[PDB]
Amino acid sequence: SMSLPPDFKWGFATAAYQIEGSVNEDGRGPSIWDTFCAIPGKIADGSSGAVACDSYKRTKEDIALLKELGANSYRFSISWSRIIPLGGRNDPINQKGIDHYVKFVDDLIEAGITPFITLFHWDLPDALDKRYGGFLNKEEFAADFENYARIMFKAIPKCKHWITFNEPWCSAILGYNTGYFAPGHTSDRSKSPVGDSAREPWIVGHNILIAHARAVKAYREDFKPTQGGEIGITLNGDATLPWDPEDPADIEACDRKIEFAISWFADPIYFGKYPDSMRKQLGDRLPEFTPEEVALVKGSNDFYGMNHYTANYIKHKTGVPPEDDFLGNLETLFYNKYGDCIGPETQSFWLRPHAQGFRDLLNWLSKRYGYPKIYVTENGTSLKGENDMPLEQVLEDDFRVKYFNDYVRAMAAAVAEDGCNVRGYLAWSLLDNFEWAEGYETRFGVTYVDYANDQKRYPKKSAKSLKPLFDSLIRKE
Ligand SMILES: OC[C@H]1O[C@@H](O)[C@H](O)[C@@H](O)[C@@H]1O
Repeated sequence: SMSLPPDFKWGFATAAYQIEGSVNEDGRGPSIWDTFCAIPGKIADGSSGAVACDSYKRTKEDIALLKELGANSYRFSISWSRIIPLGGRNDPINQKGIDHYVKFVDDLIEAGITPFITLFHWDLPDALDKRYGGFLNKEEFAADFENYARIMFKAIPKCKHWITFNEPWCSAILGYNTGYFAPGHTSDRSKSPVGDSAREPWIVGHNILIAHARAVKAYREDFKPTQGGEIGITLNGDATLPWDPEDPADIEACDRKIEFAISWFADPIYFGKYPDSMRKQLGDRLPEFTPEEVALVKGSNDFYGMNHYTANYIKHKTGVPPEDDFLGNLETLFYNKYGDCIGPETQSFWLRPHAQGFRDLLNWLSKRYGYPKIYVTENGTSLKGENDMPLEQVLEDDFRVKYFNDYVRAMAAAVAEDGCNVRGYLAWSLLDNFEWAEGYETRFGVTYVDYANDQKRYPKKSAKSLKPLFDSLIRKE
């Protein structure tokens, strides 16, 4: 029923912009998020990644925290603009930036912690966006990304777990359909002077796939022979249930939703084509790969990186969807035809807990993609009103304890009962941190960070719950 293999990797996850602070220190150049946060109205509490958890200066304390919690693994990202402040292949490299991360990894390894390193977690160097529209220029972006990646592969050979992109769905849809995330492109001219919500998202997804696959080929050809290790992309995606369990169109739409959200990226990576359902709806707004691109992209995951948070009921729509539609001509809802609920609210409008969906989606993905090795690179939750609670109540985060309990056991059943090859689980997040367009109000941390008192760390009940939870699941031999 529930049991995990002895080598199982587990720990916590973070991202550079969300935690590091020191946004102008040691040569770092601006990212598209530094710029986006300077624009009134884009961040709900008017804040930015300035200061954040001050983790750039507190690596030693953060490592000691990981060790105190029992983690054997830690996922973090590299700020590209600390490595190449302007980002490009002909721009000057910042050795201080490199040395910071090389040392960090030496120190993690010395503490007995396996590093999982994300190259790109949304913080595109601003200059690349300004020069050529960043992801919108296929050849320029792929060349600059591959160059950046090779610098990191060469400098950090002790890392054996590399992630290219985090959640390209976010970068494409939220960055170029709705403008909710940097760089804020949308057709809506009351929010952005540039963008085309019907066309730019699909170009952005396409070109990220190309860049990913170049970085993977570089890793496999020039580094893996002598350094070993593995590389893949991390995709997010939520589970689906039919709004009307008797309606075959809703049942079909549960698959279609997942195809538009995840298979957009995974079908190219495993099969060398986009989902037929996407081709049908988007037609020539969805780019086509050339034969050379198909060969490059197909087979470009050593493992499947999975981020997962929630589930939705799916209600099919009829007729022709608007050109700005990205869901696949359907509606997502938290209540079904019979008034059944996904789960209670959290601080995030889009997140309700549903552990069964995690198990369901693990199965769906494993079946569609031939049982790849899966690392769960993010899973966790916010808690409604957490930012307003007194300390004693914040630390007693029973709701979050429960989220991890149910989601981790659901995953363990996916493994031991359903045969899914999950080999790691990284809790989002080690620390309360900057939650993008929501600012600091939305807390995902297993560790409370007191921003008013020098970002002092207090482990919550959840933080201490994970080690005994995994002790109950991971086989000794
Ligand atoms: O309507 C788009 C919404 O979709 C959700 O799944 C995203 O995570 C939100 O961050 C976003 O604003």
